[PDB]
Amino acid sequence: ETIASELKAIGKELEDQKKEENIQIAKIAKEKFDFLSTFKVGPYDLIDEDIQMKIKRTLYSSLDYKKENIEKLKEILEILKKNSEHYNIIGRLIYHISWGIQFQIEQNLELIQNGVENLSQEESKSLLMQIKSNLEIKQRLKKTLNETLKVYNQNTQDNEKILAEHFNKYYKDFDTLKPA
Amino acid sequence: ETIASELKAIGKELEDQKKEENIQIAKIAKEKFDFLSTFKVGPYDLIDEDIQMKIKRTLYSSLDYKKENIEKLKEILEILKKNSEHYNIIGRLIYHISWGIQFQIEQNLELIQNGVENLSQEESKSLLMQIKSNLEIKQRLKKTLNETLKVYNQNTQDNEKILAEHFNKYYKDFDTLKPA
Repeated sequence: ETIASELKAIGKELEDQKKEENIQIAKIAKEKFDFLSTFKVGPYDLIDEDIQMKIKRTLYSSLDYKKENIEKLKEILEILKKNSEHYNIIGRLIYHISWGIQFQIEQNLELIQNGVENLSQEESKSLLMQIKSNLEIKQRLKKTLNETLKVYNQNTQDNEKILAEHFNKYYKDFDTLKPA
Repeated sequence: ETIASELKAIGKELEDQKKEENIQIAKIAKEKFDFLSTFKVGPYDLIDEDIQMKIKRTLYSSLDYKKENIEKLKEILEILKKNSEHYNIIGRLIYHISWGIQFQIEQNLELIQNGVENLSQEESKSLLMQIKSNLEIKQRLKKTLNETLKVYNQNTQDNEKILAEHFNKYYKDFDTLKPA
């Protein structure tokens, strides 16, 4: 106390975030653009529903459950998936970060659900700090995926510009063609 | 004579080219990757079978009837089609150049089929020159589409490189994320 009051309030906050994401994720599954349900890094990779749920929670939250952004992320991952050298860095985002955050959050929610009374003044202090660090990461990631989408959108746009300048250079007439 | 011998020979050559392209085009329609059959520049554009045939002859010849290249051209045109500002330059390639070449070739084949005897020494000289100029253009274009495909392949490759360096920069760990 009053860390016990702070913890119960931040626990209720996290449980609300979880309830709204459960609803928002359910609609994406019906609207049939839940790519993470079928997403494999390698080819012969097995998919666990519980692990995927946590990944969906992180990735669809950071993209504000927007179909446009969710599809664009699918496209980005599909591009990198082509080269087996990118398999590790995809896993860093999908597992270590996206699943990792939710895994820590579940553990933190459980300590609150178990009872804040069963925790010492030092344990209570650390739990509040940990929750705040995880919530900060959940935002850090959101701001990173935004930059990722900006990088992908910029490249798409640049490709159109380059193709257009090439077309205007060479296809103006018969005389603008490359020599035989 | 012997321009009459040269013309009858170059006419037979053009008729063989036409016969082999007719076969090669027929197989593309069976293997269901003949995008030009359904290709519109604008949205409400009407498609003429005879005009399209000539476009198919030029474009599928230049790409050596390769499915990979034919699909890549479809992708390039689809990208530029998004902006109405690129509608004119697409038409320069599709109609003025691709249909235009075949239209001139048909006229040249007809003058040979009509009879080289019904042509003066000056008309015979000009027809041979014209045929050679058109055959040179058919090569000029082939060497341009090759560069077009190289530009598109380079852009695709550059996009993979950029996305990879972005991923390794920001998704290495939790600490490599963008701070708030």
